[PDB]
Amino acid sequence: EQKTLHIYNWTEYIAPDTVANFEKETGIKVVYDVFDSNEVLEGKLMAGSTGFDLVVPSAYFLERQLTAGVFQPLDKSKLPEWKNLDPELLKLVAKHDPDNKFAMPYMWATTGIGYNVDKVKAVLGENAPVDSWDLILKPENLEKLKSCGVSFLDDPEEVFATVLNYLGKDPNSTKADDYTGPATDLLLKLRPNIRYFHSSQYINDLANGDICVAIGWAGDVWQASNRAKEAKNGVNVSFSIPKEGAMAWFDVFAMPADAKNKDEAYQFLNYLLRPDVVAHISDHVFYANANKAATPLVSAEVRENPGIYPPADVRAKLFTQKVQDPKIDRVRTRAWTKVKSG
Ligand SMILES: [Cl-]
Repeated sequence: EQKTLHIYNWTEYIAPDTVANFEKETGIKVVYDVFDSNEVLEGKLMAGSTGFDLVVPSAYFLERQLTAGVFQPLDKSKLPEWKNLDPELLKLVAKHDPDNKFAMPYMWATTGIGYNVDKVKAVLGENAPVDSWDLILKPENLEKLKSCGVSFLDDPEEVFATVLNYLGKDPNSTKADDYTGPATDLLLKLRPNIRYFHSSQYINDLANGDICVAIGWAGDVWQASNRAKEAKNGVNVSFSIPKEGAMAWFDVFAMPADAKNKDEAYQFLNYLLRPDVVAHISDHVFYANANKAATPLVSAEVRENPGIYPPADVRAKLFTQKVQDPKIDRVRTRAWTKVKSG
């Protein structure tokens, strides 16, 4: 009569005592495993027989697998606190997961600009355009910021979509020439001023003062900012969702089709739906959760931060990723190699 539950989630994406609290309440043995690379997660899910009862993919990946039999539909009768989830956010996630059949939204954020407040102002002045992609996508600005250090993500899907939106095009353009032409043109003009393309080095580099501007995931940047504060190192890190808009994305809990410990998994999911549980997570990880009942319980410093919980005018400028034809996938990979070579 041992009860067990196997979970696979991102690093830095739960509160330190969430699992311990759940174990004390339920008597379930939780085996909590972490990944730091989306490629690692998706490769395991596609191979199957992962041994996980719960996993945390992107809503975008879930869309790609809706007919592949990777996941199983969630039994809402075992999730009595489902009503706490924000219907407005559920509708957006339903673009990827019709009728919210497979996924329980967990946390969500944007891809924006993380930056060192003091260094940016030293280089570009007090009126530096921190509210705009101009800060890092105007070559004249990036040339000045080069010495204090510029990082881009190593993700052509996010970066091309960001550049296309900045150029006034469909962020999800289906036209190959938009990628190989104007988007690559701008990226090649910026390239000489970019120190590196990497998925995670920018977090600690922002916190320690080694880079001054980065394309980054909001909550990871806010984590860096908090780490700098705790270190009492004088580094002031902030984050901007720029005025031209930005990519929004949603991390979700889902259940592999071969999950064994289904009752325990639903217990954990409904535990996450308790307002104080997920509010406590957001307090620790600096990400907005999808639970509207939880918002008033989140610490004021987090819920009042419009780069974590953006208001309606900002949300209306955000775009989400669409699935492309594989021809466009290959275009993006080829063009990204060209960009990075310079
Ligand atoms: Cl997503």
